[PDB]
Amino acid sequence: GPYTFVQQHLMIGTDPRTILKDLLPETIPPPELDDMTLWQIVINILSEPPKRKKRKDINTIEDAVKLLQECKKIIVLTGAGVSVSCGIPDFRSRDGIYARLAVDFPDLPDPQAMFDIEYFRKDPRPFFKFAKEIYPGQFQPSLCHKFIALSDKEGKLLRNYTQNIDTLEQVAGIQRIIQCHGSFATASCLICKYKVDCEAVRGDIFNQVVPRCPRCPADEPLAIMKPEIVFFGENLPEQFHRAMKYDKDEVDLLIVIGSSLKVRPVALIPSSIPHEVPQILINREPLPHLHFDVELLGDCDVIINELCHRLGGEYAKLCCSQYLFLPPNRYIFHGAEVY
Amino acid sequence: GPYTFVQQHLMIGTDPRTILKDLLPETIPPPELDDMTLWQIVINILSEPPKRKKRKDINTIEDAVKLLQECKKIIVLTGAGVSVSCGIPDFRSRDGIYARLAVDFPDLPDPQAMFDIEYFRKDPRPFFKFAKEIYPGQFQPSLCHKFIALSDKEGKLLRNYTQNIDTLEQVAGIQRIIQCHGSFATASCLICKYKVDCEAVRGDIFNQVVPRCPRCPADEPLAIMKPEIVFFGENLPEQFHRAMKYDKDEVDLLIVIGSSLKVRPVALIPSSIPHEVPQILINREPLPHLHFDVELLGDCDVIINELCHRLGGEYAKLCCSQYLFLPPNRYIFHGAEVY
Ligand SMILES: O=C(Nc1cccc(-c2cnco2)c1)N1c2nc(-c3cccc(C(F)(F)F)c3)ccc2N2CC[C@H]1C2
Ligand SMILES: O=C(Nc1cccc(-c2cnco2)c1)N1c2nc(-c3cccc(C(F)(F)F)c3)ccc2N2CC[C@H]1C2
Ligand SMILES: [Zn+2]
Ligand SMILES: [Zn+2]
Repeated sequence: GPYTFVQQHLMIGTDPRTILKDLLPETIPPPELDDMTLWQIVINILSEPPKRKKRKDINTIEDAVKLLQECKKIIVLTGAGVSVSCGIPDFRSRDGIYARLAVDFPDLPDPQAMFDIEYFRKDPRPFFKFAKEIYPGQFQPSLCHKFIALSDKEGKLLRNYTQNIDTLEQVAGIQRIIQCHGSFATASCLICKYKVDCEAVRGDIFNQVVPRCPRCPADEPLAIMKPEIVFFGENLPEQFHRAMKYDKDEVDLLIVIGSSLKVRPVALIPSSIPHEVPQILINREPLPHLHFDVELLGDCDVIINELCHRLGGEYAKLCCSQYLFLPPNRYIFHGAEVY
Repeated sequence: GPYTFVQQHLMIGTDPRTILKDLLPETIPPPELDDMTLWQIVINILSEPPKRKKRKDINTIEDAVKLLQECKKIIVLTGAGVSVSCGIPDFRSRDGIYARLAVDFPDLPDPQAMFDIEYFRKDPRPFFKFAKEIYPGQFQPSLCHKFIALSDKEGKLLRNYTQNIDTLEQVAGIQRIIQCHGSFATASCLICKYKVDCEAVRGDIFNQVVPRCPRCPADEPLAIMKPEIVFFGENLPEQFHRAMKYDKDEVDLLIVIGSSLKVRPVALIPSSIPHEVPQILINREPLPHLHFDVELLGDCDVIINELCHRLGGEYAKLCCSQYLFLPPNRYIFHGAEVY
C-alpha cells in the first residue's frame, strides 16, 4: 500500500525529503543518505503497525498495587518463571529428564521426540515415564500460582493464559484458565477421541501402565489415552481463540509473569489488546520489544511476595524487600538474571 | 544477540542516547521519544542485516551498455514481463483460461486448483487442456528472450533464472537456464518417476489424450506423465540451489527483467550476491525495497530494443527512443505502468 505510494512518487522524481519533512518533523535526516534509502525509510514509517506506547501516568510499584486493587477483569500471562521454585525436572534440555530416559529407552533421538505425536505412536512408554515424574499432586504450586488463584477467588481474574504444562494451575485451584500448549487436565484417545478426566488415568500412569481406551476394541494398537498436550504440529486448542475474541475487549489490566514472550500464541497477547489498558511485567529479565508501563524485574516469587505484602488483606496471608529503582519505572529485585 | 546487549544495559540504567550518539553520529533523535522506543531503535540498527547499497559510479544507460559489453558472467532474472508480448493466455486470474475451463470442467474451484497436485490426481484433464494452449512452438518468444539467447551464444550468460513456465526460454534457444517454478521441458511419472523429453508427450497432449507411463502397468491409475511444473507444496528443483551456490561467487553482473521480485526463490537472488557486483533493473515499475544501480523503467521489449540498438553488432540485428531521465539513474520509457 505505502509501497505503491512510493512507487508512484519515484515515477515522477519526488524528493523524499519533502515527504520526510512531513513524516519526521523536528528531525532532519543526514546529508549522506542515499535517496533510495530515504524512500525505504518512508515506506517503513507508513508501514509501521500501531504498537501500544507506554502510559506516562503509570510507573511505580505503588501504581502497580492500585491497579491490582481497583481492577476486576485481569489477564495474567505466565511462563516457566512461575514454576521455577516448584522443583520440576527440566525436559527441554538434552541434559535433563531426557538423560534418565535415554538409558532405559535408547531409541530416543531428541528430548523433543517424546513430544512428537509421530514418535509417540511408535513408542508412548518414554513419555509416560515423564508424565509420571510430573503428574499433578506430586508438586507444590509456587507463591505465584497461589497469587493468581486468590485473585480468581476474588472475582478479579478474567483469565490466566499459560505456556506451562505442569498443570500446577489446577493443583493450585485456578478455575478461569487456558493452557495454550495443552495440559494433563484431561486425556483423549488418539482414535475415538473419548475424553476423560485427569484422575481417570492417574493409576495407570503411576503403575507405568499405558492407559487404554475403554470404548475402542481391546485388540486396537493406538487406542491409547493421551493427555491433551499439544504435541508437535498439532493445532492450538479451539478454546484459546474463542477466549481471546471475548477477552481482548474486556480486560482492564494485563500482567505478565515469568515469560520472555517469544513463543506464540502467548507472545502475541500483549500486542493484541487495547493500548490504553495498563500492562505490568514481572520477570527475570526485561523485554525491550514491548512497552510495559511498570517493569518489576527479578525472581518472580520475590516480587509476588512483595506485592502480597503491599496488597495486604487476604493476599498477605500467603507470604514466606530490597530493590534498585531505575527511572521511570524499572525495579531490579533479587533474581534478575538476564540470561 | 543485540537484543541481549540492550537487556544488559537496561539492567543498569544506561541512557540510550549515549549509545545512539555512537550509532547515529550526525543525527540527534527528537526529545519526545520514549526511552524504550530509543532502545528499540538501538536493537534495529544493530540487527539490520547488511543490504547492498547502490554503486555511485554506475548510473546511466551508457554505463549499463558498457557493463553489457565488458561483462562475461551475467545473471539474468526474468518474470512475467518478458512474455507480455507473446500473447499467452493468462491463467492465474479467476477470469482468464479458468473461464474457458470452468465451462467444460465445472469441478474446478480455483484457477489454482489446476496447479495443485492433489486435485491433479482426481482430474488431470483440465490441466492438460491448459498445457495444450501453452505448449512450446505455439508461441513466438519476445525480443527479450532473443536478447538473453544471444548473450548466451556469446558466452556471456552465466545463468538465466526465471519465474516463468511458458518455457519460451527453450523455444528461443537459451541453453544455460534454470526454471525455478518448473517447466514443460521434461515430464515425469507421478509413480515410477520415469523422465521423458518435452517432445515425448507432445502428440498425446495435442490430441487431448492424457500421457501414460510406458514402464508402469497399463492397469495403473496415476501412471500419468506430468510436465515438471512445481505444483503447490512441491519442493523447488534441486538444480536451483546447487546452481546458486556456484553462481553467487562467479557473477559479474545481475540484470532483472520483467519481475517485481516479490515471490521466492527468485526474489531473494539480488539480495544474496556480492554487493560490489553491479545490478540493473528493467521493469514496468520501480522496486523500492532493492537498491539498483541503474533503473530502466517501461515496457521490457522497448528497453531491450533500445539496448540492442546501442550494443550494436549482432544485437542490433534483432530490432523491430524516447525517455524521461530522473536523476541519478532512473529512466522512464513507454510502458511504465506502475500497477
Ligand atoms: O527504517 C529506517 N529508519 C527509520 C527512521 C526513522 C523512523 C523509522 C520508523 C520505522 N517505523 C516507524 O518509524 C525508521 N531505516 C533506516 N534509517 C536510517 C537512518 C539513519 C539516520 C537517521 C535517520 C533518520 F530517520 F532520518 F533520522 C534514518 C538509515 C538506514 C536505514 N535503513 C534503510 C531503511 C531502514 C534501514
Ligand atoms: O527503527 C526505528 N528507527 C530507526 C531510526 C534510524 C535508523 C534505523 C535503522 C534501522 N536499521 C538500520 O537503521 C531505525 N524505529 C523508530 N524510529 C523512530 C524515529 C523517529 C524519528 C527520528 C529517529 C531517529 F532515528 F532517531 F532520528 C527515530 C521512531 C519510532 C520508531 N519505532 C520504534 C523502533 C522503530 C519503529
Ligand atoms: Zn479409542
Ligand atoms: Zn509410472
